Amino acid sequence: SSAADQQFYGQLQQELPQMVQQINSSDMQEQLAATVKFRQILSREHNPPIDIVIQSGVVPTLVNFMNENQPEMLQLEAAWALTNIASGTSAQTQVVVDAGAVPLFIQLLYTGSVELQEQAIWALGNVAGDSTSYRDYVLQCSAMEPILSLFNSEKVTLIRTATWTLSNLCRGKKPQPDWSIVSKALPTLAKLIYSFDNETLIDACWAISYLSDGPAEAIQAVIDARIPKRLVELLSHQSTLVQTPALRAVGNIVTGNDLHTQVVINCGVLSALRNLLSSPKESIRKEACWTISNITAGNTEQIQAVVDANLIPPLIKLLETAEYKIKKEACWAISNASSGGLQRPEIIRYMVSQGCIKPLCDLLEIADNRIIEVTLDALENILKMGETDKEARGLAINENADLIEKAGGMEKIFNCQQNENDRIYEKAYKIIETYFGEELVPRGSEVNGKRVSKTSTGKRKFHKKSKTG
Amino acid sequence: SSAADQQFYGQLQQELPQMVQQINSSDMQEQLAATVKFRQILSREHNPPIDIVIQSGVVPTLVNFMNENQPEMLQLEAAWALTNIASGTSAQTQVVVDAGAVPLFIQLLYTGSVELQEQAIWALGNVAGDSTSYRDYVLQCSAMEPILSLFNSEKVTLIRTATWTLSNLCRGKKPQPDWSIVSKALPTLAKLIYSFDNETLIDACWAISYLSDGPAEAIQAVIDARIPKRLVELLSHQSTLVQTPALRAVGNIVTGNDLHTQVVINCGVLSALRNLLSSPKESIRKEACWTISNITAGNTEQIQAVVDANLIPPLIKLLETAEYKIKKEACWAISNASSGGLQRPEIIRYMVSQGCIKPLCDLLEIADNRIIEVTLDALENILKMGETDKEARGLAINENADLIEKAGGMEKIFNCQQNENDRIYEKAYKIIETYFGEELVPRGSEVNGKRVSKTSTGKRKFHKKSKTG
Amino acid sequence: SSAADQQFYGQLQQELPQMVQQINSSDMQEQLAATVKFRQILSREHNPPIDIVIQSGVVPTLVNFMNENQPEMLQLEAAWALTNIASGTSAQTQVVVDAGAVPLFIQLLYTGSVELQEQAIWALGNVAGDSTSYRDYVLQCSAMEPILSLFNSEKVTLIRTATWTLSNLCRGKKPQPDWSIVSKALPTLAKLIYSFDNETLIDACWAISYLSDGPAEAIQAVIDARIPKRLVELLSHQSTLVQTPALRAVGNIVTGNDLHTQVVINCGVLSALRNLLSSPKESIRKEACWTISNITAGNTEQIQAVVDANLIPPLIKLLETAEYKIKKEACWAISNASSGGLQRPEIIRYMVSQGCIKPLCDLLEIADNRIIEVTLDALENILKMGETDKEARGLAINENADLIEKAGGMEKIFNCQQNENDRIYEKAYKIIETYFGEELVPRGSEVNGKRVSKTSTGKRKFHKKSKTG
Repeated sequence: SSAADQQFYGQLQQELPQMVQQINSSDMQEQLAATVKFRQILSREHNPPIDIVIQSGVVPTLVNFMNENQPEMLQLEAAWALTNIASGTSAQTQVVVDAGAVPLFIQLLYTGSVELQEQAIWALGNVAGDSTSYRDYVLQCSAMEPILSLFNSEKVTLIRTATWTLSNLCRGKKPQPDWSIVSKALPTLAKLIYSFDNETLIDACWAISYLSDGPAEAIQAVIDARIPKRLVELLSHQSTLVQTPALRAVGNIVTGNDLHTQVVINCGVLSALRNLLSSPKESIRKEACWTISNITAGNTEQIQAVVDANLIPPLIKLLETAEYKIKKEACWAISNASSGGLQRPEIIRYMVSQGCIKPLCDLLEIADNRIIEVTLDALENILKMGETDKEARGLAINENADLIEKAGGMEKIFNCQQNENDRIYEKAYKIIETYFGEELVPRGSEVNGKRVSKTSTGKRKFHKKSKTG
Repeated sequence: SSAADQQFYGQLQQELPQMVQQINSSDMQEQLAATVKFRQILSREHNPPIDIVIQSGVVPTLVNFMNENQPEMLQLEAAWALTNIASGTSAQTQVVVDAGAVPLFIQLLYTGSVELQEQAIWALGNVAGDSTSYRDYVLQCSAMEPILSLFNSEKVTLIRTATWTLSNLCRGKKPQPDWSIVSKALPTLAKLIYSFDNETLIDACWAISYLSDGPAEAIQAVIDARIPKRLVELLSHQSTLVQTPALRAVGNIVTGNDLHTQVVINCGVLSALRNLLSSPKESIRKEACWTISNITAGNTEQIQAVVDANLIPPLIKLLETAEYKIKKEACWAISNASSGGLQRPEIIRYMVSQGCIKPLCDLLEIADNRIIEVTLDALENILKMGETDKEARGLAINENADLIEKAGGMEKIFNCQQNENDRIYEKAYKIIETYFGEELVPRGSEVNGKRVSKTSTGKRKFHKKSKTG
Repeated sequence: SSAADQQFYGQLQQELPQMVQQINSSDMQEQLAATVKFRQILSREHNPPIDIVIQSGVVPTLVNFMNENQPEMLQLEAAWALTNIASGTSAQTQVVVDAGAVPLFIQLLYTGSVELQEQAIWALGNVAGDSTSYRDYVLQCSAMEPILSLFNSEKVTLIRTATWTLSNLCRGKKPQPDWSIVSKALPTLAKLIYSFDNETLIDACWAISYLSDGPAEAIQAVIDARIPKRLVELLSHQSTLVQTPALRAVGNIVTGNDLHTQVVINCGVLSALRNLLSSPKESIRKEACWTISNITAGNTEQIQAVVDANLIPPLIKLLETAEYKIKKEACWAISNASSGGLQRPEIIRYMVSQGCIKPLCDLLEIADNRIIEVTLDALENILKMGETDKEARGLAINENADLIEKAGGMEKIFNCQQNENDRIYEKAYKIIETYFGEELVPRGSEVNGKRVSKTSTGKRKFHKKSKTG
């Protein structure tokens, strides 16, 4: 702590008693000069003395200064002080809500000027931002409709500020906001993602990411408001601060059913995801793969469209060479594709074509047990495709079984039989028993109690030689 | 891919249509010149264009060129082309078997000359090598007896080639080859391990390694053919390419009962194993320890013979300082010896003499849970030997318990009580409870809910001092 | 082995037969000169030839030389030889006890001079030190009362030697010594911790550490003998060789109930523990934290006294930056304090004040599963305190929940849900479900089989901004 900070706190403690007496004067100017000093110390860019101001007893006074009858200069200074107390911890925000401030903020939305409207909508964002409890209380005193009508303003800083506040009102999942109040905001936010103000864009996107993070009826309401096509367009915005909330909202939509998913596909989301796989920022690449995995969990057509978009090769590259955070998402995408791909085998053949098999087995050795199971399940589907393809063509061999051995991947599957987790073990066993059965036959007589080993590892190499000369 | 490869494939696509027309001519020379070009492109040392030749439709023609009535020059060129298609993938090998080639190969064994015999036996090795399915089909068309009678040849390249083919016919475990057909080969292979041709030796050994990798009746049939004594002699062959299949076959024999095991012991296998423990190649050392562990799982006499051969000290060295792959085999050998060694304690006393106790405990901390259990089981037997020795002599202490503490090994046992696996935990507990019970008594009062610790680690050092002066 | 060692063993084997004949002579001088040589070779500072002397058959002779009728010079030389044989292994000690030596040692305590008393009490320490079996046998031949009466000596080397022997008689836990015999020693040891001889101090402390390592009745007997106040004083002895057995004995006392614990608190042990937290030797710091954890497992007053002693900050430092051995003890101390601290929340508030929350979560990722559970349990109590504090004050938020998220600690708790151990998993789950429930709500629709992720990790940062200008 700087010398200025220490000497500031020395000053304030010595000069707070007069400030408290000055804000209590009958002279309206005294009230105002005192309220300005309280606002200035609370506007301190670093370490506002919020708690010192609270225990001085003046928060009820400042809330009264927001009254109907009070001069606008005073309502604004007091609301700005109260805004900053409310930006602090939850306990500091409670002194403001318990003194009655929230209904007076809401009043200022009607009667204040553009500057008063800005301040009161900002304070309400700090209150709503604090907790689900305060967010709902703000909604419970009917803030929504006066907030919406502020968007027929054209002051940019006012719309910028109410957009941020709007996002705190939609934000939260346990519990969620009341849907019949926050849904009213969707026609406004649908227009706000066409703003040219970047900060307005950002908060509009976040607010839509929160509203779409809900059940089917929430996702449908977002599709009905014709929001998805512009969200997909913003996936190509040049700033990641827009990319991120937009990607998140699109990801939420594809947690829906196949109708929800097909909407974002028809507006071109697969092309956007492709180019987000090369984002310089790792959480974008991670979020993109997660999104894609929600799509490859859909229809064979929607799998086919993922393939048509040339998303298979980039997904393999990441699964091979990306940080574990992303590898685990790339594996979910390929494993979901493997699953639904059973009904159109050619999807699995193209995937095996592109070399998915070795990166799948490579990750069995470094993955947590959830990803091991998704990974085993992908290889199992690949083996399943191989076996029905084998019977169809009369083959003597499962060609995918052969590809999984030739990539080193079978001992890795075999070795996941040594897993504490019974699910893993039972799954790994059934893959070996079904497509690599020779690996479970002991090396000699099996009735003398001698060693049981997988027909010992130093097996002969190659079994077919061509005649070169 | 080289410029030559690309320009080759450009050439072939442009000049394949005439080759196809030339092989279909009525003029026998045309047939032959065309068949020679198909053979030459398929004899390409790298990347034979097998699939291009298959989809050209000529495999039925080449199979017909192997007919009874056809000139030998043509049967040979066609069989050599078909040999090389059959050396490819399983799907490429199917085009050859589904066109009828295998019974005509077998025919060529009777009617062909020495060069035709060579080619057809080679093609049959590629077919048999492909899969159990094709191996059995080859056996199912009665190839075995015409193949055997080729060994009254004395062309070295013919015997070399049929020996390799023979090994593919015996090879495979799920399912195994028909035993009443492949057993017919054992009198021949018994003579073939006395060949001076190294490549014939190698394949003879591999074939015997496959036939002996079977139930008791297979192992007995190998002993009856007087094969074991020469297999043990080849353990000292100067090349590891002979050492390896021979060691594997001997290892298979000692998965039998005590009678099977005693045969290889009487022919001097313990001396051979000793000198294979110092093999410069790590898979030999690993296979040797595994072999020995099958022996130390036998009689007290067979344990006694392992000790008599001075195999204990080298097994301890490896268990101490070898790669985990080998350490785990050395531990199985010592742990099996510990188990049967109970009936003649002096075996366990000599083993403890040589310092087996510390390397056993050292590995408890780095082993998978299968090796931990074998390792705990060895130490348990060592403690069991100590306790019956203790009662016999009137001792106040289990001297082996004392040796296991003095080597740091008891806290390692104690700490395996923190094992996810109940078997481990339950086993480790019973060792501590039975031979280190003080380790389970809490440090003070046990009824006040205070801390429970193993009479805290900073115990006093030494408890008996000698009077020096 | 030196040239001297080899040439010594060459000499002894050649010259042992006459020594054996010389010790059997009728001439008393011959007996004595022979007994002196046997004593000198057995007093060898390194590698006494104990076993060679045993198998020579002379141990019965040397035991007879301790008889009533024998000259004192001879009893002393023979007892000193027998002392050194008894300092060896348990099997070597048995030859001495089975020849009758122990009752003659005890006799020499009555009839010998000060030098004979020294020797026989030393030999008895070697016998008692060997095993519980021999320790009890020594007690069973009524050694205790003649040993105690040696402490009215004032020869320092005699008291030094009998103090060490006394500690071997009390030492041992499975089984323990007979309590109605070793308790007789407590009035003597209470005086012996006021000795100025450091070596007497050390063994007195160890002996008391063994006697106090017993049930409640043992701990009470130590408190009744007014031993605790001097043990706490010796915690500030300048040598760690006194610190260690004294700390151990004090630790044993606080495994008692609250009355036992309050005794060491009233004699100032908290100040001593504080300064032992900075001991340069790591086992002292470890033992000190363990001790403290037995105290923080007591009353709210005894927790309050730990806090009053300013032991909280040093315990956090270690939990943060000490070796895992000590971190695990510091965590037990803070977690016990957290538990009983529920009945006086201000203890938990001061602890959270000092920054215990981040070091607690930091260790969830590197701890074995016992320490993870103690650690989770501490955080759970901290969250429990937060929640009853929350309801009391009307807060919208659990401030401790907020502190645990802001320290990175919630994903660590969340991630311990991926634990093989059901206890861990079930505990970690209930913390998340109860105080971080939003973390278990999936990111979108939950009925379409899409991905289930914790409302994806790339959540927005901050949610309340202050108006700076």
